[PDB]
Amino acid sequence: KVFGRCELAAAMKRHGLDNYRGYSLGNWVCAAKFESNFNTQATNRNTDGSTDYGILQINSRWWCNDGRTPGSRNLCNIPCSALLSSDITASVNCAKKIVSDGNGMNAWVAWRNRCKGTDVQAWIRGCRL
Ligand SMILES: [Cl-]
Ligand SMILES: [Cl-]
Ligand SMILES: [Cl-]
Ligand SMILES: [Cl-]
Ligand SMILES: [Cl-]
Ligand SMILES: [Cl-]
Ligand SMILES: [Cl-]
Ligand code: NA
Repeated sequence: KVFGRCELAAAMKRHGLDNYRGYSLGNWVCAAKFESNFNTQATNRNTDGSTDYGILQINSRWWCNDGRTPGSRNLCNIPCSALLSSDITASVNCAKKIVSDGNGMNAWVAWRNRCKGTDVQAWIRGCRL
């Protein structure tokens, strides 16, 4: 599914991400924008053989099992395919663990380089919610 900007904001809020670990909804929308362009089915291979999955591009090196990332962990206890669903529940639950892990939203390199410190409220501007 390719979400609309407000549609995703609404789904994120419904799944309790709005202000989770102090990160406003616009942070999460901005992260999803630059990670996946709002496409639940986004996958991208990393140089090291791991793969990033879904709306928030969660990496198989740590967080999910794809069966082809030697030496990786699966800390969200989920197949990486579950992170590609049109329903964002699994991606949200896993993102919640990632953002609690110590470095906050810096875990998402696109959030660090493209969202951090910016006017992230623009991402939810005009959304009913
Ligand atoms: Cl947009
Ligand atoms: Cl915001
Ligand atoms: Cl693996
Ligand atoms: Cl699995
Ligand atoms: Cl959803
Ligand atoms: Cl933080
Ligand atoms: Cl709206
Ligand atoms: Na893994």
